[PDB]
Amino acid sequence: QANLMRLKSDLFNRSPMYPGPTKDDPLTVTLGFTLQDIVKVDSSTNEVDLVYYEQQRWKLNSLMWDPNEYGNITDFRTSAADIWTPDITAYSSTRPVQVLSPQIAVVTHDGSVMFIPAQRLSFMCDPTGVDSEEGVTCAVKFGSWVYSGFEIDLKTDTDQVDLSSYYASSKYEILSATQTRQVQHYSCCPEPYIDVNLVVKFRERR
Amino acid sequence: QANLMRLKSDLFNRSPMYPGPTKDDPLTVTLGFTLQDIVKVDSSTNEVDLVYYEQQRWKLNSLMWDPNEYGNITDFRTSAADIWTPDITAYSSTRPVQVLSPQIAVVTHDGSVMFIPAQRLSFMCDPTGVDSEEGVTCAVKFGSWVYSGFEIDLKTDTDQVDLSSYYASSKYEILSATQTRQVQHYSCCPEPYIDVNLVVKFRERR
Amino acid sequence: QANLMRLKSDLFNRSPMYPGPTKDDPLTVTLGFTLQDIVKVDSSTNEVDLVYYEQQRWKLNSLMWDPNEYGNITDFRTSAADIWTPDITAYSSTRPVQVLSPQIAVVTHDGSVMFIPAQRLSFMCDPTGVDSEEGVTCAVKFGSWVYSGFEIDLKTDTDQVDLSSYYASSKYEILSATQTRQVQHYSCCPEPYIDVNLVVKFRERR
Amino acid sequence: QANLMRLKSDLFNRSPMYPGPTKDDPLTVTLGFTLQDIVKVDSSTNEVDLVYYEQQRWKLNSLMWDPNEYGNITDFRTSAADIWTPDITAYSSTRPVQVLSPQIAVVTHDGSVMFIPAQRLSFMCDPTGVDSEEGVTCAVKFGSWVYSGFEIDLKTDTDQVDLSSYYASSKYEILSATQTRQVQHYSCCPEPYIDVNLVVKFRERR
Amino acid sequence: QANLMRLKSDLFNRSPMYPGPTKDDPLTVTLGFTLQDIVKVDSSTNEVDLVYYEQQRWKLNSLMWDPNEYGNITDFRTSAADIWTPDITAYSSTRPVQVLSPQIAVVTHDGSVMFIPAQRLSFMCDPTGVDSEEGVTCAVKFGSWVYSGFEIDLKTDTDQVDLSSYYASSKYEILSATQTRQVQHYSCCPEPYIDVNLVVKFRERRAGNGFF
Ligand SMILES: *[C@@H]1O[C@H](CO)[C@@H](O)[C@H](O)[C@H]1NC(C)=O
Ligand SMILES: *[C@@H]1O[C@H](CO)[C@@H](O)[C@H](O)[C@H]1NC(C)=O
Ligand SMILES: *[C@@H]1O[C@H](CO)[C@@H](O)[C@H](O)[C@H]1NC(C)=O
Ligand SMILES: *[C@@H]1O[C@H](CO)[C@@H](O)[C@H](O)[C@H]1NC(C)=O
Ligand SMILES: *[C@@H]1O[C@H](CO)[C@@H](O)[C@H](O)[C@H]1NC(C)=O
Ligand SMILES: CN1CCC[C@H]1c1cccnc1
Ligand SMILES: CN1CCC[C@H]1c1cccnc1
Ligand SMILES: CN1CCC[C@H]1c1cccnc1
Ligand SMILES: CN1CCC[C@H]1c1cccnc1
Ligand SMILES: CN1CCC[C@H]1c1cccnc1
Repeated sequence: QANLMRLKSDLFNRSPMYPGPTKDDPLTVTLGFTLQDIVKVDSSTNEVDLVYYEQQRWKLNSLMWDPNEYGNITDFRTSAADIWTPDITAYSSTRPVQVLSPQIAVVTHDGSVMFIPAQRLSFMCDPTGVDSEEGVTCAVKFGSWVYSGFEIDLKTDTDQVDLSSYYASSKYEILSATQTRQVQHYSCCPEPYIDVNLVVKFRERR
Repeated sequence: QANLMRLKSDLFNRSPMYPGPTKDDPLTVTLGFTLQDIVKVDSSTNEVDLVYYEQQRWKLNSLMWDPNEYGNITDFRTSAADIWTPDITAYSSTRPVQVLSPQIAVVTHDGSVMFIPAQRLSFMCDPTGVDSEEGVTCAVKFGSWVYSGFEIDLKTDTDQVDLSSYYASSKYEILSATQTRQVQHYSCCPEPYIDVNLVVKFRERR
Repeated sequence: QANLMRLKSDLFNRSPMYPGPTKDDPLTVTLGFTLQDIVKVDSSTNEVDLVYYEQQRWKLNSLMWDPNEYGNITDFRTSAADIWTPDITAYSSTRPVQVLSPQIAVVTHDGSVMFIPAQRLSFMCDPTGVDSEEGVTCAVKFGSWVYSGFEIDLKTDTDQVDLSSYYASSKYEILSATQTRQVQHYSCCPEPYIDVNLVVKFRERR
Repeated sequence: QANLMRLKSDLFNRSPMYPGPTKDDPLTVTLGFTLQDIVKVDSSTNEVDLVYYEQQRWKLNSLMWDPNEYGNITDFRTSAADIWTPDITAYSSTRPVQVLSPQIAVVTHDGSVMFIPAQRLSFMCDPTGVDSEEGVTCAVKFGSWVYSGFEIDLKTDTDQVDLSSYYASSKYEILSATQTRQVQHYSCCPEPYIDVNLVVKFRERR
Repeated sequence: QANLMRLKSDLFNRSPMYPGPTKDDPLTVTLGFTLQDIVKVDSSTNEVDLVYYEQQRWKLNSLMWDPNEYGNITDFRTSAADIWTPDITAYSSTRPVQVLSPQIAVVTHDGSVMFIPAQRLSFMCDPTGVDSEEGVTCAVKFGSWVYSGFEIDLKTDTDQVDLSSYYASSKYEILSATQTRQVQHYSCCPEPYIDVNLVVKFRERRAGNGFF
């Protein structure tokens, strides 16, 4: 307990908080999705509800320490409010995202952070034809709302969404699910913004 | 990180917070809407639900800095709680607005701020006839709740609402969408209040 | 900005906050309602939903200043959390009131405050007969929850509810709407409590 | 204002906050219910919704003062966050309780506190037969969640629930309503725990 | 009041807060469920809603005191925000858990804590066949979201869920309910994570219907 308390005090109580990335100190966030359930479709509003968890990974020099100086501590858990976290946002949500897991991240001695929020999302999706053999395809982009590609870049480790925890008795079966880096431009701003496009093809289970 | 931390400390930790505009130091806020979806209509209550984002821009002398003195930083992202923001309010809402994006603004060295909240709004609108060829027209005014035209003026850069991100598979198609500065008077107060009137004509998609 | 910052610091950062009215220092709050919409009726639960705004006015000696000493500032806007506000409560609500406007008040140099919260209220009301020519009458009392008439008195400037912003395409039309001071007694307490009784007669629009 | 400010500063800013009752310093809380409305019954889930207010009374030596020393102040209103309040909990709720009144208590010079929260509660209740002459009976226990009878005792002043403000046009009429102290054990804990059992018999209004 | 105020000040205002368990100082949390009601089933979304309370118990050396030095105080109630609490999470929830009881724990002089949150949970469960005699079986895992088995272990005192407070007029009757420690692995992480698997068999309360 003593060494960890000392480590946390040194990382968090001495300097001002990390002010986020800049054009001079850009950051790459690795994203990956684990899809748990397509919980419902609303054919009267063209909204669909997903439950998933989103693995986020990034690295900051300001979170580095030498384990020798702190009783061989190589990592620790801490409230996400203690650290900067990326503002990864769904671009076609129709309701605020609901948080289904504790807001706690794991920080490692090399300055790397792992944060894996479980979420329920309602997003824009037309489910007409979901009861057919061909099913339907829907898509939602996830990216920083406020940081361009000059401050936050994104990547995935694989373009295949993890389906190994998908609910076996869901009303919907997944035909395919991919997660792919894209570049986009917006009216507000001349700079490219980066997103990961989650594309899910599904149909009613036989 | 170092120069930005120094800049933020200088802008925010030395003076009291900006106390908002006054008759002596008035402020002009530029508004623009990007309409993403008419998500639903409730013909039993005459309420309609929109998802959009609202670009807000204003300029304060108290947020100016010389980039030379701060490692050539020309802008930065910061929590909207760190700065004053205008109290732009829908005048015919029937529920609290739901926030769909992070509360983070971009501040630029000339003292200009850009803040772009994504919102879901339920407002007063009679959808009778939406299933016809002619469709229906609805309107909602956005403006300061508490500041008259002597403290906050509004403008738009264009009268045309941005429809380039409108959801292509929405239940409703947009026939027209405009955003227009207006002056209004209220029983409480002799002074003019300024709003931007969002006027949307829509119908059920064919 | 400078003079206002100085004024706010002098009013709020020197003394403890105003502790509310007392039997020795009683307060009169002026109330007035502006009815915007009867949004829905639920005939299965006898609940009706109103959207309105409630103009509240009171005066404190502790909020007085001389404009000469503060750059001719005669009024200012400030967060309602900076000041004491009266605990005006609907007596037959069935849900928490939903807040539809920013929590910001206007303070004037004579010590007077104006605070105008927009609200959506569900309250107890039997709508049986609303679809007839005669319509139905409903009523809800607004008053302090915790302060008797010895600490908070209420008045209205007029007994006529302001209907000039009533939604023209509402499902319901207003036949009459009055706001009237009353005295009431409760089992807990021997002292009179004051309320303003909002009485609305309405029917389904032709 | 001056004397009250001084009294509040002396009661609240000098000592640490009251840490709650103990086996050495136990407390008796007096409870009483005022039933306003049975708002709805859900026969598909066996949940019923009540609106009531709950009068709570207790006495602390640490809230005593001599009125002579404080300009003859015999009582005052204060935010419930300034004081300890008992953790009175419904034992068969199905949703979080909704708060319908301001969180403000009245403290009197003898150290007694009166706090009267208005609440909407959904609780477990089978309404089958409510449309008959005999009606149905339902019950819910209210008590401390965490303090045994050695720290918190409860009493009522009467076993009759106050029905004098019951909504006259409710869908349901009340045949009887009682509030009765009970002692229980729970598997977690060896000590007796005290509750007040609210028993309501009702039927659909003729 | 005086001795307790002194005890709380000594436990909470002198050191930094307990930073949670570590591989060097692991912690075992005991869990047990008391099922109060299956409030509803949604056959169109395969979601079911439970109301229960979850007894959590753990022990920290940093919460120990000598009762002799504090007026013979052997335990006290305190806000759960004053102490570290384990991040026990349902693994197949479809909505945020709703809290139905005050967030207050009981701390005892040996450093043991008891915290018993009442909760309403919506979780993934197919109720097809609930209206039959055999009923349906559903399951939900509860465990730390972020701590592996090297930092947080779990146990139960019994594998039988407490059903003695189950609502007698519920729409659903419980046939059986068990709570069992399990080990699981996740894609993110090589380390084992521990959960307690809550398995409930239930059916509609129907006529005065027999269990065969
Ligand atoms: C940490 O690692 C060093 C180097 O191997 C070892 O000698 C020491 O015993 C360890 N210290 C602790 C506190 O585990
Ligand atoms: C700012 O720009 C100048 C060149 O235009 C460069 O020499 C200087 O090093 C820059 N400052 C920093 C901190 O990078
Ligand atoms: C206040 O009003 C007086 C009288 O007109 C004027 O001379 C003075 O300049 C004003 N003060 C400021 C700070 O504008
Ligand atoms: C309090 O009451 C005493 C007794 O009559 C009186 O003499 C004193 O002036 C009072 N003080 C105030 C502030 O009312
Ligand atoms: C504490 O315990 C001792 C031993 O039983 C007893 O004599 C004393 O009165 C107790 N109470 C205190 C210290 O308040
Ligand atoms: C890329 N974002 C999404 C839409 C607007 C844009 C943006 C840019 C800067 C600050 N806020 C929002
Ligand atoms: C312009 N607002 C709209 C209606 C009330 C008015 C207002 C004015 C001052 C303070 N609050 C609200
Ligand atoms: C006037 N209110 C309505 C009924 C209870 C009463 C009251 C009085 C004092 C403190 N809280 C509530
Ligand atoms: C008396 N309560 C009701 C059920 C559990 C119990 C309890 C006791 C101590 C801390 N939390 C809950
Ligand atoms: C065991 N957890 C649940 C799924 C991912 C994993 C995890 C690990 C670290 C931080 N958050 C979540």
